[PDB]
Amino acid sequence: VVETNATVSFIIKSGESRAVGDDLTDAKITKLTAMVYAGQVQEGIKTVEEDGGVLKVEGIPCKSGANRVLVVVANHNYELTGKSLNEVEALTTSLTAENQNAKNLIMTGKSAAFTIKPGSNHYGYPGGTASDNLVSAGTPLAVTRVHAGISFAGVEVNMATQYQNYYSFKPADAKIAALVAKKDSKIFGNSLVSNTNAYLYGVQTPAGLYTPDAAGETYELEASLNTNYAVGAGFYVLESKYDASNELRPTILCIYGKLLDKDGNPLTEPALTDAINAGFCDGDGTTYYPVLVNYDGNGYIYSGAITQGQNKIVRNNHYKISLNITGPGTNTPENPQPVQANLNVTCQVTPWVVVNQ
Ligand code: NA
Repeated sequence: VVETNATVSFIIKSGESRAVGDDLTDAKITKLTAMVYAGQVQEGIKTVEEDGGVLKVEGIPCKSGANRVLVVVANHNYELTGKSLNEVEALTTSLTAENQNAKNLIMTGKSAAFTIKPGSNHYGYPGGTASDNLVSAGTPLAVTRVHAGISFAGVEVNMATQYQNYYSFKPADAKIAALVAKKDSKIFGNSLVSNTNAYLYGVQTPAGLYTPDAAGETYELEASLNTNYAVGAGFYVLESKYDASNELRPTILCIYGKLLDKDGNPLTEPALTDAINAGFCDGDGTTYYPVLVNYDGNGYIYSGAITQGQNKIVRNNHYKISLNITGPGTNTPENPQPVQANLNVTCQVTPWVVVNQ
Protein backbone atom coordinates (compact mmCIF):
# COMPACT_ATOMS: atom_id res chain seq x y z
CA VAL A 1 0.00 0.00 0.00
CA VAL A 2 2.84 2.44 0.76
CA GLU A 3 4.76 1.97 -2.51
CA THR A 4 4.78 4.91 -4.95
CA ASN A 5 5.90 5.34 -8.56
CA ALA A 6 5.20 9.04 -9.17
CA THR A 7 5.57 12.51 -7.78
CA VAL A 8 3.24 15.51 -8.17
CA SER A 9 4.36 19.15 -7.97
CA PHE A 10 1.98 22.10 -8.28
CA ILE A 11 1.82 25.88 -8.37
CA ILE A 12 -0.73 27.82 -6.31
CA LYS A 13 -2.60 30.75 -7.88
CA SER A 14 -1.27 34.07 -6.62
CA GLY A 15 -1.62 37.72 -7.51
CA GLU A 16 -0.48 41.26 -6.98
CA SER A 17 -1.62 42.60 -3.62
CA ARG A 18 -2.96 46.17 -3.82
CA ALA A 19 -4.69 46.03 -0.40
CA VAL A 20 -3.32 49.03 1.54
CA GLY A 21 -5.36 50.89 4.23
CA ASP A 22 -7.39 47.93 5.50
CA ASP A 23 -6.75 45.72 8.56
CA LEU A 24 -8.14 42.67 6.76
CA THR A 25 -5.41 41.81 4.33
CA ASP A 26 -4.64 39.42 1.55
CA ALA A 27 -3.87 35.77 2.20
CA LYS A 28 -0.50 34.26 3.00
CA ILE A 29 -0.14 30.49 3.21
CA THR A 30 2.03 29.44 6.16
CA LYS A 31 0.90 25.81 6.46
CA LEU A 32 -0.38 23.63 3.61
CA THR A 33 -1.43 20.03 3.30
CA ALA A 34 -1.58 18.64 -0.23
CA MET A 35 -3.29 15.33 -0.90
CA VAL A 36 -3.77 13.12 -3.91
CA TYR A 37 -7.02 11.10 -4.03
CA ALA A 38 -8.03 8.15 -6.16
CA GLY A 39 -11.78 8.16 -5.61
CA GLN A 40 -12.19 8.00 -1.84
CA VAL A 41 -8.63 6.81 -1.15
CA GLN A 42 -5.80 9.13 -0.04
CA GLU A 43 -2.80 8.02 -2.15
CA GLY A 44 -0.41 10.85 -1.34
CA ILE A 45 -0.06 13.52 1.33
CA LYS A 46 2.53 16.17 2.12
CA THR A 47 2.41 19.03 4.61
CA VAL A 48 4.68 22.05 4.33
CA GLU A 49 5.13 24.91 6.78
CA GLU A 50 6.93 28.11 5.82
CA ASP A 51 6.48 31.39 7.71
CA GLY A 52 7.54 33.25 4.56
CA GLY A 53 4.65 31.89 2.52
CA VAL A 54 3.97 28.86 0.31
CA LEU A 55 3.36 29.25 -3.45
CA LYS A 56 4.21 25.76 -4.68
CA VAL A 57 4.64 22.25 -3.42
CA GLU A 58 7.16 19.90 -5.04
CA GLY A 59 7.69 16.16 -5.11
CA ILE A 60 4.59 14.76 -3.42
CA PRO A 61 4.91 10.94 -3.61
CA CYS A 62 1.86 9.22 -5.12
CA LYS A 63 0.69 6.50 -7.48
CA SER A 64 0.17 6.62 -11.22
CA GLY A 65 -3.33 6.07 -12.56
CA ALA A 66 -6.31 7.79 -14.13
CA ASN A 67 -8.75 10.23 -12.58
CA ARG A 68 -6.73 11.40 -9.61
CA VAL A 69 -7.58 14.65 -7.80
CA LEU A 70 -5.39 17.11 -5.92
CA VAL A 71 -7.04 18.28 -2.68
CA VAL A 72 -5.48 21.08 -0.63
CA VAL A 73 -6.16 22.49 2.82
CA ALA A 74 -4.08 25.39 4.17
CA ASN A 75 -3.76 27.54 7.29
CA HIS A 76 -5.61 24.89 9.21
CA ASN A 77 -5.93 23.01 12.44
CA TYR A 78 -6.93 19.53 11.14
CA GLU A 79 -5.35 16.07 11.27
CA LEU A 80 -5.75 14.86 7.68
CA THR A 81 -3.57 11.78 7.30
CA GLY A 82 -5.50 8.75 6.09
CA LYS A 83 -8.89 10.44 5.88
CA SER A 84 -11.23 9.41 3.07
CA LEU A 85 -12.29 12.05 0.56
CA ASN A 86 -15.79 11.99 2.08
CA GLU A 87 -14.29 12.75 5.51
CA VAL A 88 -12.18 15.63 4.23
CA GLU A 89 -15.07 17.14 2.25
CA ALA A 90 -17.33 16.92 5.32
CA LEU A 91 -14.97 18.97 7.52
CA THR A 92 -16.40 22.21 8.88
CA THR A 93 -14.95 25.31 10.39
CA SER A 94 -16.40 27.65 12.96
CA LEU A 95 -15.75 31.29 13.87
CA THR A 96 -13.40 31.54 16.78
CA ALA A 97 -11.59 34.34 18.55
CA GLU A 98 -8.26 33.45 16.94
CA ASN A 99 -9.76 34.02 13.48
CA GLN A 100 -9.94 37.73 14.34
CA ASN A 101 -6.19 37.69 14.79
CA ALA A 102 -6.00 36.13 11.27
CA LYS A 103 -5.18 32.70 12.63
CA ASN A 104 -6.66 29.49 11.23
CA LEU A 105 -8.11 31.34 8.23
CA ILE A 106 -8.69 28.01 6.48
CA MET A 107 -8.07 27.84 2.73
CA THR A 108 -8.95 25.05 0.34
CA GLY A 109 -8.63 24.01 -3.29
CA LYS A 110 -9.46 21.00 -5.41
CA SER A 111 -8.43 20.17 -8.96
CA ALA A 112 -10.47 18.52 -11.67
CA ALA A 113 -9.56 14.90 -12.26
CA PHE A 114 -6.32 14.23 -14.15
CA THR A 115 -3.99 11.38 -15.04
CA ILE A 116 -0.85 10.79 -13.02
CA LYS A 117 1.87 9.07 -15.05
CA PRO A 118 4.89 7.25 -13.64
CA GLY A 119 7.63 9.79 -12.84
CA SER A 120 7.46 13.54 -12.28
CA ASN A 121 4.07 15.19 -12.82
CA HIS A 122 3.42 18.94 -12.77
CA TYR A 123 0.05 20.56 -12.18
CA GLY A 124 -0.45 24.25 -12.97
CA TYR A 125 3.14 24.93 -13.93
CA PRO A 126 3.89 27.31 -16.83
CA GLY A 127 3.47 26.33 -20.42
CA GLY A 128 6.44 24.37 -21.73
CA THR A 129 7.61 23.13 -18.32
CA ALA A 130 9.88 20.12 -18.33
CA SER A 131 7.79 17.21 -17.07
CA ASP A 132 6.82 13.56 -17.50
CA ASN A 133 3.22 14.86 -17.40
CA LEU A 134 2.26 18.54 -17.40
CA VAL A 135 -1.39 19.16 -16.51
CA SER A 136 -3.37 22.43 -16.29
CA ALA A 137 -0.43 24.33 -17.83
CA GLY A 138 -0.66 28.05 -17.11
CA THR A 139 -3.62 27.59 -14.67
CA PRO A 140 -2.21 27.20 -11.14
CA LEU A 141 -4.40 25.61 -8.50
CA ALA A 142 -6.76 28.08 -6.81
CA VAL A 143 -6.34 27.69 -3.02
CA THR A 144 -8.61 30.27 -1.41
CA ARG A 145 -9.94 31.40 1.91
CA VAL A 146 -13.18 30.01 3.24
CA HIS A 147 -13.69 33.21 5.25
CA ALA A 148 -14.94 36.52 3.86
CA GLY A 149 -14.24 39.92 5.41
CA ILE A 150 -16.51 42.81 6.38
CA SER A 151 -15.09 46.20 7.34
CA PHE A 152 -15.68 49.93 7.41
CA ALA A 153 -13.39 51.73 4.98
CA GLY A 154 -14.70 54.95 6.54
CA VAL A 155 -17.56 56.41 8.55
CA GLU A 156 -18.51 60.06 8.28
CA VAL A 157 -21.31 61.97 9.98
CA ASN A 158 -23.25 64.80 8.32
CA MET A 159 -26.44 65.31 10.31
CA ALA A 160 -29.30 66.39 8.06
CA THR A 161 -30.86 69.82 8.62
CA GLN A 162 -33.84 68.31 10.49
CA TYR A 163 -31.61 66.61 13.07
CA GLN A 164 -28.86 69.22 13.49
CA ASN A 165 -30.51 70.88 16.50
CA TYR A 166 -31.19 67.53 18.18
CA TYR A 167 -28.46 64.94 17.66
CA SER A 168 -24.78 64.21 17.12
CA PHE A 169 -22.69 61.04 16.80
CA LYS A 170 -18.92 60.55 17.12
CA PRO A 171 -17.50 57.51 15.26
CA ALA A 172 -14.21 57.89 17.17
CA ASP A 173 -16.11 56.97 20.36
CA ALA A 174 -17.98 54.10 18.72
CA LYS A 175 -17.72 50.33 18.58
CA ILE A 176 -18.38 48.03 15.62
CA ALA A 177 -19.85 44.56 15.62
CA ALA A 178 -21.03 41.75 13.38
CA LEU A 179 -24.62 40.60 13.85
CA VAL A 180 -26.48 37.57 12.48
CA ALA A 181 -23.14 36.00 11.53
CA LYS A 182 -23.11 32.31 10.64
CA LYS A 183 -21.20 30.32 13.29
CA ASP A 184 -19.96 27.65 10.92
CA SER A 185 -19.51 26.63 7.30
CA LYS A 186 -18.20 23.86 5.10
CA ILE A 187 -14.69 24.14 3.65
CA PHE A 188 -15.37 22.33 0.35
CA GLY A 189 -18.36 22.61 -1.95
CA ASN A 190 -19.91 24.64 -4.72
CA SER A 191 -21.24 26.74 -1.85
CA LEU A 192 -19.81 26.56 1.68
CA VAL A 193 -23.11 27.50 3.33
CA SER A 194 -23.98 24.98 6.05
CA ASN A 195 -27.50 23.92 7.04
CA THR A 196 -26.94 24.47 10.68
CA ASN A 197 -28.99 27.30 11.98
CA ALA A 198 -26.29 28.55 14.33
CA TYR A 199 -25.31 32.21 14.44
CA LEU A 200 -23.17 34.64 16.45
CA TYR A 201 -23.36 38.28 17.50
CA GLY A 202 -20.77 40.70 18.78
CA VAL A 203 -23.28 42.78 20.78
CA GLN A 204 -26.67 41.87 22.25
CA THR A 205 -29.54 43.95 20.85
CA PRO A 206 -33.35 43.58 20.82
CA ALA A 207 -34.91 40.76 18.90
CA GLY A 208 -36.27 41.67 15.46
CA LEU A 209 -37.11 40.12 12.11
CA TYR A 210 -33.51 39.21 11.34
CA THR A 211 -32.75 37.69 14.73
CA PRO A 212 -32.11 33.91 14.61
CA ASP A 213 -34.77 33.00 17.21
CA ALA A 214 -37.06 30.73 15.18
CA ALA A 215 -37.37 27.02 16.01
CA GLY A 216 -34.00 25.33 15.93
CA GLU A 217 -31.95 28.51 15.55
CA THR A 218 -29.22 29.41 18.02
CA TYR A 219 -27.70 32.85 18.57
CA GLU A 220 -24.66 33.24 20.83
CA LEU A 221 -22.29 36.04 21.87
CA GLU A 222 -18.85 35.96 20.36
CA ALA A 223 -16.87 38.82 21.93
CA SER A 224 -14.29 38.77 19.15
CA LEU A 225 -17.04 40.06 16.84
CA ASN A 226 -16.96 43.44 18.51
CA THR A 227 -14.11 45.96 18.43
CA ASN A 228 -13.63 49.72 18.53
CA TYR A 229 -14.23 51.73 15.36
CA ALA A 230 -11.20 52.66 13.29
CA VAL A 231 -10.67 53.12 9.58
CA GLY A 232 -10.36 49.65 8.02
CA ALA A 233 -11.44 47.77 11.16
CA GLY A 234 -13.66 44.76 10.64
CA PHE A 235 -14.18 41.02 10.97
CA TYR A 236 -13.55 37.75 9.24
CA VAL A 237 -16.88 35.94 8.73
CA LEU A 238 -18.25 32.83 7.05
CA GLU A 239 -20.59 32.12 4.14
CA SER A 240 -24.29 32.62 4.55
CA LYS A 241 -27.33 32.49 2.24
CA TYR A 242 -29.71 35.12 3.54
CA ASP A 243 -32.92 33.64 2.11
CA ALA A 244 -32.26 29.96 2.89
CA SER A 245 -35.08 29.92 5.45
CA ASN A 246 -38.52 31.48 5.74
CA GLU A 247 -37.16 34.74 7.39
CA LEU A 248 -34.21 36.84 6.13
CA ARG A 249 -30.88 36.23 7.93
CA PRO A 250 -28.55 38.97 6.63
CA THR A 251 -25.01 39.27 7.97
CA ILE A 252 -24.81 42.79 9.41
CA LEU A 253 -21.87 45.12 10.15
CA CYS A 254 -22.86 47.88 12.55
CA ILE A 255 -21.32 50.88 14.24
CA TYR A 256 -22.82 51.93 17.55
CA GLY A 257 -22.30 54.41 20.36
CA LYS A 258 -23.92 57.32 22.13
CA LEU A 259 -26.57 59.43 20.44
CA LEU A 260 -25.53 62.85 21.75
CA ASP A 261 -27.28 66.24 21.79
CA LYS A 262 -26.33 69.03 19.37
CA ASP A 263 -23.35 70.02 21.61
CA GLY A 264 -21.98 66.46 22.09
CA ASN A 265 -23.28 65.97 25.64
CA PRO A 266 -25.53 63.12 26.75
CA LEU A 267 -29.20 63.43 26.04
CA THR A 268 -31.25 64.44 29.06
CA GLU A 269 -34.95 64.20 29.62
CA PRO A 270 -37.23 64.88 27.83
CA ALA A 271 -35.13 64.67 24.65
CA LEU A 272 -33.78 61.24 25.73
CA THR A 273 -37.21 59.63 26.06
CA ASP A 274 -38.36 61.35 22.85
CA ALA A 275 -35.48 59.60 21.08
CA ILE A 276 -35.93 56.24 22.79
CA ASN A 277 -39.64 56.01 21.94
CA ALA A 278 -38.92 57.07 18.37
CA GLY A 279 -36.76 53.93 18.21
CA PHE A 280 -33.44 55.75 17.97
CA CYS A 281 -31.61 54.62 21.09
CA ASP A 282 -31.81 52.66 24.32
CA GLY A 283 -32.01 54.03 27.87
CA ASP A 284 -28.29 54.68 27.98
CA GLY A 285 -28.52 56.65 24.75
CA THR A 286 -26.88 53.94 22.60
CA THR A 287 -27.78 54.07 18.89
CA TYR A 288 -26.88 51.58 16.12
CA TYR A 289 -26.18 52.02 12.42
CA PRO A 290 -26.47 48.63 10.73
CA VAL A 291 -25.39 47.74 7.20
CA LEU A 292 -26.80 44.52 5.74
CA VAL A 293 -23.73 43.23 3.94
CA ASN A 294 -24.14 42.50 0.24
CA TYR A 295 -27.91 43.09 0.52
CA ASP A 296 -29.88 44.07 -2.58
CA GLY A 297 -31.77 47.01 -1.15
CA ASN A 298 -31.69 50.00 1.16
CA GLY A 299 -30.17 52.17 -1.51
CA TYR A 300 -26.76 50.57 -1.07
CA ILE A 301 -24.29 51.21 -3.93
CA TYR A 302 -21.80 48.46 -4.94
CA SER A 303 -18.59 48.42 -6.94
CA GLY A 304 -15.66 46.08 -7.49
CA ALA A 305 -16.62 42.50 -8.22
CA ILE A 306 -20.34 43.33 -8.27
CA THR A 307 -22.71 46.28 -8.78
CA GLN A 308 -25.83 44.57 -7.36
CA GLY A 309 -26.21 42.99 -3.91
CA GLN A 310 -26.45 39.18 -3.93
CA ASN A 311 -28.10 38.52 -0.52
CA LYS A 312 -25.26 36.26 0.63
CA ILE A 313 -21.74 36.19 1.94
CA VAL A 314 -19.26 34.54 -0.46
CA ARG A 315 -15.87 33.18 0.59
CA ASN A 316 -12.72 35.16 -0.05
CA ASN A 317 -14.49 38.49 -0.65
CA HIS A 318 -13.70 41.62 1.31
CA TYR A 319 -16.83 43.78 1.59
CA LYS A 320 -15.45 47.28 2.32
CA ILE A 321 -18.19 49.61 3.47
CA SER A 322 -18.10 53.41 3.31
CA LEU A 323 -20.87 54.73 5.57
CA ASN A 324 -22.36 58.22 5.69
CA ILE A 325 -24.53 58.88 8.75
CA THR A 326 -27.15 61.60 8.34
CA GLY A 327 -29.52 61.17 11.27
CA PRO A 328 -30.15 59.15 14.42
CA GLY A 329 -29.74 55.37 14.22
CA THR A 330 -31.92 52.62 15.63
CA ASN A 331 -32.11 50.80 18.94
CA THR A 332 -33.07 47.59 17.02
CA PRO A 333 -30.55 46.93 14.24
CA GLU A 334 -31.99 43.41 13.72
CA ASN A 335 -35.25 44.92 12.36
CA PRO A 336 -35.66 46.50 8.90
CA GLN A 337 -36.62 50.12 8.90
CA PRO A 338 -40.32 50.79 8.06
CA VAL A 339 -39.15 53.48 5.62
CA GLN A 340 -35.34 54.04 5.44
CA ALA A 341 -32.44 54.30 7.89
CA ASN A 342 -30.58 57.63 8.24
CA LEU A 343 -27.51 56.36 6.44
CA ASN A 344 -26.04 55.87 2.98
CA VAL A 345 -23.58 53.17 1.86
CA THR A 346 -21.10 52.52 -0.86
CA CYS A 347 -19.47 49.08 -0.73
CA GLN A 348 -16.41 47.98 -2.67
CA VAL A 349 -16.28 44.22 -3.03
CA THR A 350 -12.74 42.95 -3.61
CA PRO A 351 -11.59 39.36 -3.69
CA TRP A 352 -8.44 38.60 -1.75
CA VAL A 353 -5.36 37.29 -3.50
CA VAL A 354 -2.62 35.01 -2.28
CA VAL A 355 0.23 37.39 -2.10
CA ASN A 356 2.87 36.60 -4.72
CA GLN A 357 6.51 36.75 -3.53
NA1 NA B 1 -38.09 36.05 15.12
